[PDB]
Amino acid sequence: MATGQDRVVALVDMDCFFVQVEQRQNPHLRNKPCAVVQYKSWKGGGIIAVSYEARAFGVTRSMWADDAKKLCPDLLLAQVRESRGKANLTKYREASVEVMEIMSRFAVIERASIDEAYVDLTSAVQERLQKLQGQPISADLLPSTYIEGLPQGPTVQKEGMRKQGLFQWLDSLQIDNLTSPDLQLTVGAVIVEEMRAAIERETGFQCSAGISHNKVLAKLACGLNKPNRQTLVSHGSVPQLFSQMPIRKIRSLGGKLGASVIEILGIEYMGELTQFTESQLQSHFGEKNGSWLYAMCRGIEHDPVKPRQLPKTIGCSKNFPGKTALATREQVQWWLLQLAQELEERLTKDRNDNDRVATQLVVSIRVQGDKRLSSLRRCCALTRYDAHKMSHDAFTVIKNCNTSGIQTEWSPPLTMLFLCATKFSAS
DNA sequence: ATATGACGCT
DNA sequence: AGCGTCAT
Ligand SMILES: Nc1ccn([C@H]2C[C@H](O)[C@@H](COP(=O)(O)NP(=O)(O)OP(=O)(O)O)O2)c(=O)n1
Ligand SMILES: [Mg+2]
Ligand SMILES: [Mg+2]
Repeated sequence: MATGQDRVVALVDMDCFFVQVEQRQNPHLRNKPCAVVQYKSWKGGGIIAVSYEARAFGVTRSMWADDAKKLCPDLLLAQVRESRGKANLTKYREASVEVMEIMSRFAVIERASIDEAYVDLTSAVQERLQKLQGQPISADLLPSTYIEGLPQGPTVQKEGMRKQGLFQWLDSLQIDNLTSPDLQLTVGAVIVEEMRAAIERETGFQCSAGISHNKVLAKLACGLNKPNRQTLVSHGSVPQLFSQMPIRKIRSLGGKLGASVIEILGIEYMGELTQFTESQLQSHFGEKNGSWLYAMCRGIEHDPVKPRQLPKTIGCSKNFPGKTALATREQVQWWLLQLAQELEERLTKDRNDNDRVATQLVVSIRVQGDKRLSSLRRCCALTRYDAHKMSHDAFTVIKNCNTSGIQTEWSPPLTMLFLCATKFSAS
């Protein structure tokens, strides 16, 4: 066993991100139950982000604003900007950039969503460990850090607990030895406190972090103490932590695979996987998955933090649910044009900022009926950032999908259009 | 009826 | 190349 204690990895995720972006801009919304919403026309718009004050009333994502007002009569709402007849997320992308640029200053980051990134702090920890000369680590360096699983053994409020675990941890801490993994996580954590102070100081956004030995544990830990707090999950904390951790809560196990592990194995919790041999697990779920479950239920995972702060694709989509589905060749050309146009603006920007060009265009459509996300995908060359050309070509490579013998109509009505630029390349 | 992005498998 | 899974 290489006790997967070779790296220090952190995941930083912003608290109710879209809400914070709106609240920084409109101070009236601060410290109040509020949500960000998309498309006012239908039931007040669907909710995409909720403040913690509003979560306390039960408001969630996937909820009509109308319905959320019932749980929470005083809920304030901000709408997503809308442009060319669709949601426009530029404000959130720009806020995201602010945050990525700051984290990038500390370390090598992997952009994992619009509001989170992974950081590999192995080197910064090592470096910081040479320049602190065996000087102890004070609790005052860790003003927002929880140590998962402490306190234990021999104040009933939350900050009281926080501190006692932190004190126990630190008093435990094995400081004259620099190869200690726990000490490294600690130093990593001091670093992420700094990171997190820089982010708030420079953008006014609060976030949470997890600090551990790998991406999966870091991500899990991030959630344990949201909002505005960070959590160190040490290797030794894993058996107790996983012993009642529902399987679905681990990254990549929230879907069918996780369900099949539960069903086939007849278990509920991560820790229960330890009782199987790697071979048994590979027989059930394949070589890479068995291997991966066998390691992961023991807290070990080697997926690296990828040095990638820029998306691999840029894309645009719109659903036409139910009656609104597109059923004329005019509707299809016109929305393709609407989408091509945003994509053109986002591409030109991208090229200026990041010295690269996309080279392939991916057209996706959904049809009325077909089960889920995409029904059909077709590719063509992306050679000019021209919305009219991208539109034209996108149509070209999907027109044959139209079963309508009549020239004007489109059948079946399309319930989704998606354009995506991909295959980027230095420029 | 609530816009996006990464990546594996064939 | 085109489809399927998993995620925010
Ligand atoms: N299904 C989803 C999930 C998130 N998002 C957007 C809005 C979120 O504010 C933002 C960040 O995602 P998120 O981390 O899952 N949630 P959020 O940051 O809002 O709240 P917490 O992380 O504090 O729980 O992505 C979305 O548009 N659709
Ligand atoms: Mg978040
Ligand atoms: Mg997130």
